[PDB]
Amino acid sequence: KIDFKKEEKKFYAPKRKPERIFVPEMNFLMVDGKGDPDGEEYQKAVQSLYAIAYTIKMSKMGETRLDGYSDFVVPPLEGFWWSEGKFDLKDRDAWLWTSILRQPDFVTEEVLEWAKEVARKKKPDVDTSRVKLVRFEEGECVQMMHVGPFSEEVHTVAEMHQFMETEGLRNDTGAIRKHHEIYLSDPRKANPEKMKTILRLPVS
Repeated sequence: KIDFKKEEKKFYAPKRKPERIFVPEMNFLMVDGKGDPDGEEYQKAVQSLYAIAYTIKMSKMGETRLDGYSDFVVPPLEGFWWSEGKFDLKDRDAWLWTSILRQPDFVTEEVLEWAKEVARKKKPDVDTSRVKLVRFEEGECVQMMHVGPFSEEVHTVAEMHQFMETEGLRNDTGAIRKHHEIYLSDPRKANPEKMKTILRLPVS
């Protein structure tokens, strides 16, 4: 059984200080969107992503074309974040994002198409049109574990920026190589003070 968090700790278990990391090509389900993540569009994006991810995962409970492949643990939700103009924490409506879930390498475009058809039958009211499969190499980054509320992220980002300066790294964060968060904690399960989120920023 594939478990990305356990098998690849370098990517999912950084320390609470900035470190360089090269993130190689990985396979993802992705949904692009816009606007405040407290809004409907983001809720639907995440719903759609999970509808497909769990269709693929829960395929194991029946006889399917996926019987021969390994089972897997559904990985943490992740997101890339940007904006057309200068990013503003006080203007969440202007946010642009991509919501993502890593997939096993065996998940191909044919598997995605199959999953969409299965999910349409099982949950006809969940639209999955925006779910795409993308193999993506994030590349050279700096990352750090952020423990605590999202509002305190500014301090973690500041440490990361300071590390970049000291190490002679260029900050590539923008529309192309994007600010990246990996949501290790479920806010239904973890006290705000105990939320774990990986922040990862692209460098050159």
